[PDB]
Amino acid sequence: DPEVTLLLQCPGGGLPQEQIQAELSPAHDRRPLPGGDEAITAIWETRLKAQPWLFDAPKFRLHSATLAPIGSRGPQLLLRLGLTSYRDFLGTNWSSSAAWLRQQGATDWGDTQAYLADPLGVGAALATADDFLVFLRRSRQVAEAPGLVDVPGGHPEPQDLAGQLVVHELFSSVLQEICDEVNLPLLTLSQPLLLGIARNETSAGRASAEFYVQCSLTSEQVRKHYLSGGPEAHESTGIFFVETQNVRRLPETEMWAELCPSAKGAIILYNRVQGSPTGAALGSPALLPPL
Ligand SMILES: Cc1sc2ncnc(N(C)C)c2c1C
Repeated sequence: DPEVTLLLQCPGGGLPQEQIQAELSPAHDRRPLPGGDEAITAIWETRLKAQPWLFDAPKFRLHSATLAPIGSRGPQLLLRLGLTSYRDFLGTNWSSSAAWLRQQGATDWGDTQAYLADPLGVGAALATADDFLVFLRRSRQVAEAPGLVDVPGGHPEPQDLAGQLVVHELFSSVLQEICDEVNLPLLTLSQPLLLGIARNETSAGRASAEFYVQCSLTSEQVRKHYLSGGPEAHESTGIFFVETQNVRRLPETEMWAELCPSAKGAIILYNRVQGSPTGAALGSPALLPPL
């Protein structure tokens, strides 16, 4: 799977909000482009003159994520974050010259990402009460990954002492994206656990935080809620469910070639962090069949 790389695998089956610190600093921002940020302004002007209803929005930038020594007390993860925008993304990661910017960043800064917007995404492995994961079909008319399978998620917009409010907005945003797109009541959802961070090598290395969320509704009840919104209540064109039993071998199925990179990252992290048992009971051959 060359189109996805794991930047972080969380310990303990995944980290709760109270175990994560953020450092939000202009030191974590994108570097100005070698020939100046005028190249970004030119791309944006061209795009607005074709689609004048488009609007910019601020985004969090991922710089890096450092895990504490395993089994330690105190905070277990430090997220180093900067600020970026939808405009900066379109002028860098989604530029035809994104690979040239990666080579230039390695040369100038020893950092393939130094000249890239790298907005932070969020995604969920969302499990039902009857042990299925939730999948969504992307419209064939959108610019990114048209017609591919996705999981719930989005790119959160900004509004340890500004730190804790930023971690709160990251965890909040994955629940809000489930309520907005799947049409589920907030009180049916567990507090999220962070599973890890995956990079999309087809989008010049932009990263998504991948979370596990449990719903108290069955697959049948989730479907009813999604469909009862009607076609204008969701960006996706359909919903479907795979038993958690069968998610274990999803990379060996024909579904795998239809999954967008960030959904592949969610499923790899679910399998490594929530699946893959370590104890004698769940690891016994009848409960963990070989092959
Ligand atoms: C990585 C991001 S941030 C962002 N903000 C607003 N719209 C977007 N779309 C739908 C193109 C994006 C994408 C793909």
